[PDB]
Amino acid sequence: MEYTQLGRIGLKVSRLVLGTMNFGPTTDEAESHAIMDAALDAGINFFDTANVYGWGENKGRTEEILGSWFAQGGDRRDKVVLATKVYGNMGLDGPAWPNHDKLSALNIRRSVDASLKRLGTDHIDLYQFHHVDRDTPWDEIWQAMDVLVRQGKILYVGSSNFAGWNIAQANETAARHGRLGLVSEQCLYNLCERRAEMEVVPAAREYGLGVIAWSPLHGGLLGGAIRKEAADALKDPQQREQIQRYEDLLDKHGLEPGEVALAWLLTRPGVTGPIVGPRTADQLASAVRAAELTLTDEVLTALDEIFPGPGPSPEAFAW
Amino acid sequence: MEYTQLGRIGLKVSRLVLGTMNFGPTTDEAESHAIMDAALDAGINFFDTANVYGWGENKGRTEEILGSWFAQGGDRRDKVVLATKVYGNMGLDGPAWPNHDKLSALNIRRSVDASLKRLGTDHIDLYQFHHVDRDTPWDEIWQAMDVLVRQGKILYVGSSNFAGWNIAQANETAARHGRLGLVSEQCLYNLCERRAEMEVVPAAREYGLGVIAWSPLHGGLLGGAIRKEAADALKDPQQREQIQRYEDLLDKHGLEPGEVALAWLLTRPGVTGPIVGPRTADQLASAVRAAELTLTDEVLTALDEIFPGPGPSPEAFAW
Amino acid sequence: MEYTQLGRIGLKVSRLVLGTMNFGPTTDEAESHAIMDAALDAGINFFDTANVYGWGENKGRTEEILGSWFAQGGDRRDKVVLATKVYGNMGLDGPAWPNHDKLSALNIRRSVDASLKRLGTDHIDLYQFHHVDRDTPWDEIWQAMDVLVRQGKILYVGSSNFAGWNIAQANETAARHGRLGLVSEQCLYNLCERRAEMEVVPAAREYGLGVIAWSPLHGGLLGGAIRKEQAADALKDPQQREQIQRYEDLLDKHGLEPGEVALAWLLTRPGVTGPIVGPRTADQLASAVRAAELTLTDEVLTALDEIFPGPGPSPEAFAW
Amino acid sequence: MEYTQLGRIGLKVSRLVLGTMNFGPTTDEAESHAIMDAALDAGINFFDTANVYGWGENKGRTEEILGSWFAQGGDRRDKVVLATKVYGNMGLDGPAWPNHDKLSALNIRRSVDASLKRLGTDHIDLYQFHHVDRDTPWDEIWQAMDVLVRQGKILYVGSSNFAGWNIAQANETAARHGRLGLVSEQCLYNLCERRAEMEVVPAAREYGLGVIAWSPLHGGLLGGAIRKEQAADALKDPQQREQIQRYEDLLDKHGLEPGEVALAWLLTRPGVTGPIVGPRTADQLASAVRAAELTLTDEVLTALDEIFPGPGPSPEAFAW
Amino acid sequence: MEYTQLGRIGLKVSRLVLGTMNFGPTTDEAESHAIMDAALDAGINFFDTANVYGWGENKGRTEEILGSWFAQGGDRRDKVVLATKVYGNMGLDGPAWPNHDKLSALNIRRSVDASLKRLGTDHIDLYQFHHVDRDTPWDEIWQAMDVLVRQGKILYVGSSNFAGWNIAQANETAARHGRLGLVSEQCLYNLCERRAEMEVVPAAREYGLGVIAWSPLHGGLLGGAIRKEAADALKDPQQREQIQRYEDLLDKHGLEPGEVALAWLLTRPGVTGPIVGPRTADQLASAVRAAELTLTDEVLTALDEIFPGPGPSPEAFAW
Amino acid sequence: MEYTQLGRIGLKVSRLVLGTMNFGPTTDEAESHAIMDAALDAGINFFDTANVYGWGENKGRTEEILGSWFAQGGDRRDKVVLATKVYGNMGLDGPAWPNHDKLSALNIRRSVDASLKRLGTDHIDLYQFHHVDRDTPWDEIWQAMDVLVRQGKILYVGSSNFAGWNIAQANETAARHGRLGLVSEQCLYNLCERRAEMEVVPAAREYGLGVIAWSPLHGGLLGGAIRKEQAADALKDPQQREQIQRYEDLLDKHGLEPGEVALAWLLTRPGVTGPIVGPRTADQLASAVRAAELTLTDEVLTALDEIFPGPGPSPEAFAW
Repeated sequence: MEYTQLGRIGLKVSRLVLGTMNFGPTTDEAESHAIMDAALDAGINFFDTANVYGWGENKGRTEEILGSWFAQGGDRRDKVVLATKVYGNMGLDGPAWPNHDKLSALNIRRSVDASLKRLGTDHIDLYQFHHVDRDTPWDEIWQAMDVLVRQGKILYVGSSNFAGWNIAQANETAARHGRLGLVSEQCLYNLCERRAEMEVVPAAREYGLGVIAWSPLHGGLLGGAIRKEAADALKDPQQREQIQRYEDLLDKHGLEPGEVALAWLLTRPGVTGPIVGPRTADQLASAVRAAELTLTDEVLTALDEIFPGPGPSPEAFAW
Repeated sequence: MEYTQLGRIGLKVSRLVLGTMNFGPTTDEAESHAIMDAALDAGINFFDTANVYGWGENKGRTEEILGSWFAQGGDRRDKVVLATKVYGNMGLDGPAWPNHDKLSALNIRRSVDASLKRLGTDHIDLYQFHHVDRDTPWDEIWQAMDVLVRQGKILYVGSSNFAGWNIAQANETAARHGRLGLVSEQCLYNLCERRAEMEVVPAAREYGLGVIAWSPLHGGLLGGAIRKEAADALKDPQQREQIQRYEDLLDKHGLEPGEVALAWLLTRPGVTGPIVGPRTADQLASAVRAAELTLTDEVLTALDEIFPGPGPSPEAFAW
Repeated sequence: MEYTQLGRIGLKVSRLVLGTMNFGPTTDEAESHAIMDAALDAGINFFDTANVYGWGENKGRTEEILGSWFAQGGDRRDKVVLATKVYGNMGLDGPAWPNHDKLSALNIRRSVDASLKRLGTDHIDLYQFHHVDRDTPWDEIWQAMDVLVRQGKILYVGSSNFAGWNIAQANETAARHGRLGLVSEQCLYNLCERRAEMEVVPAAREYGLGVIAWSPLHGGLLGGAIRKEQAADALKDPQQREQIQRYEDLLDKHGLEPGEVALAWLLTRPGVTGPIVGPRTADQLASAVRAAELTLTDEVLTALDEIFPGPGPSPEAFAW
Repeated sequence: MEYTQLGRIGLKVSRLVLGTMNFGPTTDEAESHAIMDAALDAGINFFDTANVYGWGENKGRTEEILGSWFAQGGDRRDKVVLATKVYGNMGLDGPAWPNHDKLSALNIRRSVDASLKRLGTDHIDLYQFHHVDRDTPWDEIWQAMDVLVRQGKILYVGSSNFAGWNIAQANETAARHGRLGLVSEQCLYNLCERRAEMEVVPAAREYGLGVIAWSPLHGGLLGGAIRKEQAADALKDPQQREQIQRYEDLLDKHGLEPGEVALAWLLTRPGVTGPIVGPRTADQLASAVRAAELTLTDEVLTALDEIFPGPGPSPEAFAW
Repeated sequence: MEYTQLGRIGLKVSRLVLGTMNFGPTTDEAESHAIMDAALDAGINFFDTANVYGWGENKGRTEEILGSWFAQGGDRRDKVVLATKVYGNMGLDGPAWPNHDKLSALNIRRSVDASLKRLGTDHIDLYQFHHVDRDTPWDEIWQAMDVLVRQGKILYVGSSNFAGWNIAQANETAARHGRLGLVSEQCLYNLCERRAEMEVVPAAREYGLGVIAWSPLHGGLLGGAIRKEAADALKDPQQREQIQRYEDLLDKHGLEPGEVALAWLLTRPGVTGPIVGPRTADQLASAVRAAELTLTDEVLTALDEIFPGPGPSPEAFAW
Repeated sequence: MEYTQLGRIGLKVSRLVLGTMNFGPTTDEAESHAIMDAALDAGINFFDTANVYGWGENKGRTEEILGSWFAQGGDRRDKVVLATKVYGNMGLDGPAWPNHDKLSALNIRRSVDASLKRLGTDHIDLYQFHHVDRDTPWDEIWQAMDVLVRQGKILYVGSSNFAGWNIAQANETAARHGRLGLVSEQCLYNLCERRAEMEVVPAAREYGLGVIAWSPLHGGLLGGAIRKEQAADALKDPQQREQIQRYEDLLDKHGLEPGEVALAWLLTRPGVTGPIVGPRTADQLASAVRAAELTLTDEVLTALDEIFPGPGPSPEAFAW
């Protein structure tokens, strides 16, 4: 297993991040536990979840399944970097009750307390905003997070679905009073969708955040979706031809589209690694092979032809 | 129900603030509980109280009635923005024992502890000074409030009955060391009394505080006090004629004086909204209609004729 | 002559401030010079001017008259705490060309250069904002003013016609980065108009600004206006004349001059450095000097306060 | 003429910005001067230039033309908010000698001295970075710029062609030590190219920068380019011509000029101070003045938005 | 009873400070309790003690006697401003074990914990250094005190037996990071010993500290020590004549030397008031009369003749 | 010649400080110049003056004598650490005109310009406050002094006749915004007057100021005053003469000069940079040079301390 520092900080993480979103809705408690044990034995120490994972009136379940996993002992809690999230509505879907979503100090206080209980642990390692909230100022947010830090209930703060300027404003606000700022950003980044390269990844790299790519197969579409007979891209013939060129290229070189989508992300400057969400032990073994896979300059070249990136702003749209 | 951000912060509040001052002296526990339930169902999430509410040797009772309301469950505590106050003497009326009123770190420590117990909650959402105390410096006050913030016992700090310069000094002191300053000011503001417009509301707006108007009917006087046969204004014929012109104008347009007093405040720049203190469910329904009521430019114009405002300083008295 | 510190700072000033706005429109150069020499002789060291003084097409004239006064030598410049002002349109009366009034760093730069030229001096001691500009941020303003301090062109910064909250915001912003903030506020304050008490004077006292009262006789109304019917609009209102009448009558009984009393009153108010004495002749100065030696009895102060009630500090003024 | 504050600061500017890049390559000195006088007459006070303007072996010429304009007197320098730029190679076209482009403190020093000489003025009002330099730190850049502020050589600092995150990093660094940060960003923004909306315009609004739109007609494409086939590459692409065709057709129906509409549109966007009007003759100015008096209906704005969809703010633009 | 702000802070204190040093060694528990009750009824709210009070192997006893007083209820703890001290050796007299005296963060942590237990309260209102410790830096000291402040265990910090420069250095260090600095200094100050006037009281006044005078009768010597037939001053005939002139002056005007020693201190600029240590209820009544006593300019004048002060530095020794 | 750092700073100075107050009142220009050349020759690099030196109608004369000394060239200005002072009234003896003494930014500006003119130099190395001014705030004072540092007119700032708490307040205020604080305190300190030990010398040592002792022979009393009866008021008091007698007698026994011993004693005190040697002739300098080569035995130090007991540090001096 390949390890790297999470951005500028002292924390060492596996380049694969184990996503837990299938634990509950798709994978049952017992199967989830076995996959997490297999993850540890493959050397994956970095586990990502969220309070909303489980969905519907079952939001929280994924966190509970990790909770019951830790309760078995054998150093499970101790050896994992536990990441969860705050922002999402945890009541019934539809318009949230005021301050029961987003990033007010009020919502942060209630969300973390429920998360800690469901996870059956006294501390979260990495507590991440699930989305930017432009209506809450950073002196309010950092107040909330620092309370938790001084109580020993979180160690690190991270982001998800931010613009680059939000990363800068966040970390500058934090540094002003000596606080450790965001240590990571979780952004949608894959061959089909590369606009994170304009400003999100440049900012993250400037401010020493780890970059974690979610939806690394663009919702399946990069996992061989044509060979097996997301959906909206297959109807548009422009994008369909793009994936067809993709699959044809990978047949020729004898590589799995699932695996290269992940290995490609592992080559991008600033990327810590992708989130992999296996529903089974065999989907996990396949992610581990993708982490080992070396892609040639020739393949790297042709992927860029099919899947061109926009470049950094302002060059992407000006000069 | 109309919602707005409380000044610059991430907290979302109903434009009506439910005042609780009648709960105890006028309205019994059981009736108070029903009014708070009706408030929630109308979408009011912002509840205001104070340690002194109850009065006499019954100070604290209002807080206790909210305490017993929360103890019923059904997500009552969770969905309310709970505001209370510190400053007032909680012993027998007359000269307070030293440091048993005002804003010393000593009085803040003892007042919050008693408030938390009476409210049967481990945290207050918005803890407000009831009045400025010019004898306590802001490094002392912010020490006290920050202790509470870091213990998780309060989230936000607000003010009541401050001058504009006190808001500036407060928030500047707070920002110097990274602390979130005042988020709201509760001031006496209504058609009859508009001197808050000179400096209090300008300062509040400059520093991103929500503005909350108390005594919105000027102690009844704007609620149709002539038609029904505060008192001191009715004897002075100058002010009497003012209200007479008011009531006559509102007959003509077919509007309730109770309702327009509130809707007028909802039009003023910087005003979050009025505090409404119903003693019954029907007084609450009437406040909700006032929140919906649109006042015409024509009516707005004539109210300003009858009830002229002083404008901002220094223009109000110089140029 | 009574001296005091200007607020919290090390500068000592006469409790009488020499205002110069009549120099040019009313009093010519040579007569203006005589008054300024008489002010020195009486020990008044604090001279207040403005770029706009002169009026109409002659804005700048007052500054020029001080400049020609200094050009005579004789320790004049050296003895005087020279104050002037920025904010006002120095062009044709009417709407200013953009950035040719108000408190942008652009207008500050151009306004101070023209003031230094007319005053024929290399430095202003107290450079004051004539009015608040709510569209200009304090980091902008303190940038402009700190450039001037570092070049030696000004020493101290003051205000005029601010709200209390503007004073706090100014001085907090300055202090965050080591800078000396506002040292003085020049506010409208006299027996008739007392609303500076609500928040302006409280804020100034808290931040240690001197408080300088302009229009100390309320435009002549407190200077024996009724007796000298042998301000215009005030005497037409019945209720306001009533108020002045009682004033004039009370001073008759006690054998006191209305002109001196209005200034002596201000000298009793907490945090008040002193009034602006704006002379047109040698008489205003001597009158003010007599005002400053006057001791008003508690009975007279009491009666004055019944006639001329004040609002008190806010929030109590309008609430509790 | 419509005025606004430049972002959060005290400086008032016309919503039309006079761009000068045609002065020299297209329009000669005397004709350039006529346009600048016509701009004053229309109340435009905000003039934008650059050191590189002039082109090729004549880089510097535009600055010189403004300098000769100011040398005529008549309140010209005093009325104008003068903006110019640094970053660009002022030598032979081709790879610059090291530190003779970009934003090192070394190039800033030399570039500003040459600009002040060509402009025949002792100060620039708004000194702007022409492009982001990712190899120069903000403590270096703010050192260089603060030297200039303290000497009186510039008042305000602006950017051009920055990312949103560069704006935040700049202004946070400034504010940490009291300094006034960027006051304006000059970004490429028009109906055809709307990606400034993703992060640049959001960041500018948050930090209170003015937003100045350059290439407001997308290099002439939005100025009636099809009808005037009696930008080059755009008309060759079928899909893009389709887009312009619908534009021209829609404006036919409503009786509106393409040239005026492209600017009026920008005047509706949140946080946009105004477009760069770059005249070659007196016509561009008058056209822009008409653009600024235009009220576009919600129906026209709606239709424009169907033809010319924007990305919206990031992260929603590419995710949720 | 006369009340005043304690220096610049919001805390209001009686001008008499009740010293407790006799409670234990001289006055028994029960008599001490009655004196503290009489103090409350006279309006004295400000009570001073120390961990070492009790002396010998009985150090701590005085704190315990206050502890048992509070345990009776009737709002005793609530209405008192409780002051104690840290610095002194609490083991056997002689050379202290290292870090068992002075002001290391180690000694502060152990001293406060023992003090809180003996006092049977969860917080001290005013925690005072008993002496300057020039070997401990202010970043260490303020660390220690801020820990306690954020835990809610102390409110305010004060000093005792400091030089003026130590007050300045202390408060400047505190303000640098937003912390409330020293609020009071307890110094030896009385008619016989006025060198506190050189720099200690000037500094205290500049930095808004209350000034509290200990040994206000110079160890008895100003309490009519000649009439009744400290001791070392009576043998020196120079000082003896000084007190003789004192007693003769006070016979003439018909005043008690005990009472004027205290009233004189209440006239000095910057002085909050004296510490009074009654051993009986009647010594307390006498202190209360001294607080009421007005001294004439004539008497003030002659006291200054007999007991000249050195003036401020540098004028006291240069110009 | 013995050298040391001035307190915590990088400046090296002779342990003997050349005081110049006799230059003018006692010693004329030409003789003054000879002493200053002899000081250089002995390796004394630290020269102390004041604006007020000269006395009465001749205040400024000492500064002028140094100026004419420097005008001779020969590396004189370059070799010397030049110190002078501000605070004192430079006008007619009597109550100063307001702001013409003390430490307002106004008096600092005027006082330094006049000092630079009389000294015929463009910079002062160590500019010292002659006395504490309790009515002037440290943000005011550090403003004035930082203007001068940035223009190159002074390098270092020192004090004279401060309390310990004034030193701490000064240096804490400076350090809050990066500024170098006081580097030296000049206090009255000799065998007879030892109260600087209570708090002034402790504070200076804590903040790393040099300590310069003025009046090191207590106005001549420690210079063999009794033997040279062949300070005036001291010899009249029986108890004080007793003290000096024992001093003179003890030095007889040990074969030591009173004049040299009083200075050598100061050279032993912790934190003392050195005494002010103020010469009227070449003799004071040579005497001081001999003082600095003297080693006083522990027996002599012990006896000196019995005769001349000190207070020790406060709080122990008056309490415990």
